[PDB]
Amino acid sequence: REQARLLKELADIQQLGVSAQIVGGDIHRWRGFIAGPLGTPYEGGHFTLDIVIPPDYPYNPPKMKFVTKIWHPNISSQTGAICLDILKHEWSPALTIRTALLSIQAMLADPVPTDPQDAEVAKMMIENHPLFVQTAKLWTETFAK
Amino acid sequence: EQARLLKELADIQQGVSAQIVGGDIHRWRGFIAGPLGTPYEGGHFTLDIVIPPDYPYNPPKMKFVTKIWHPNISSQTGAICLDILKHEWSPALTIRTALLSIQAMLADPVPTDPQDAEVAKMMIENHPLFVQTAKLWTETFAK
Repeated sequence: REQARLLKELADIQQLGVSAQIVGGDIHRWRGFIAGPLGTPYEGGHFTLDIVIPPDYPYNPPKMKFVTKIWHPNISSQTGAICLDILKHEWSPALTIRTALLSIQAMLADPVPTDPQDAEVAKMMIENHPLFVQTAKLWTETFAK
Repeated sequence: EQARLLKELADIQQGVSAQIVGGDIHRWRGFIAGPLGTPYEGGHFTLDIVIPPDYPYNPPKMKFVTKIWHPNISSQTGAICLDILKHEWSPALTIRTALLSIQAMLADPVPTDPQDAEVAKMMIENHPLFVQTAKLWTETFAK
């Protein structure tokens, strides 16, 4: 019943940007894939996420982090860690892993210096925004391509 | 706040639909087609939608205006009790997804946790009477 939900999520993700695979035969461990949105420094990039689905999913949210190196104020440049409202206080069992991936993809299209996971990336984006964009595009070409 | 509702309303209009009732953008009329292969097939159901001051943090309130015979909807008042509109609400959901969820509930009634005891009793003990009745009410109120 827990497995049935996770399998159908996987199927709908494929039937529908974003995608996902299970890892090592475990339906509680997935890899997410997200395309850099068009008109961002991430355009043309392909970003891999690690997805740990907790035992009491869907009541508890999945844990997601970037595996692919990315330069973004809301993603740790060092560890890939993120802090998304939808994976936190805005989570509900009515949502899906897909809506989380889409929401991460939207976050790539709308960087927020103001409330950041990476201090240094945020610092640069304030001091020198055109450099931030140059860095993000080079990181995309280098690590996501 | 207004911009969120105006965007949701547009997207909905661009199955299920809604429209503003008069001039209050916090009050909508919702519309749901009865699903195929169910007693509600061919029906058009109207809902009342009250969007509270503090939406999207507080869920919409919804009830059926159209009379309907369904164990999870009051036959008398049209009251519903949908998880998505309660403990499963999130600002990341939309009014459209609540409409879609209510539509799903039409395709899959749950007599074992009911909103109408009289309807759930009939569904349990006299299922063909339930289907017959639910279809008669679709024909009477929803067509």
